[PDB]
Amino acid sequence: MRQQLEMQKKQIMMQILTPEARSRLANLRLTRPDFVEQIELQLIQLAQMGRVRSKITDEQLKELLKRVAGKK
Repeated sequence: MRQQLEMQKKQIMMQILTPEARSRLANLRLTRPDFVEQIELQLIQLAQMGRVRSKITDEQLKELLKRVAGKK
């Protein structure tokens, strides 16, 4: 029960997903709403996918932060 049952998560880790990436998004949710909203769209679609699409890593997410985050 569980663990072996499919488990759609580690599969992403093998493509470009880091424990920090997931925790990052949840972490940023309290910082900027912009990052999560846009990233979520691409993030939710990428991770939920099961072929060759994995959620963006904290590294790429960060760069995405500058992307999503307006100017200052």
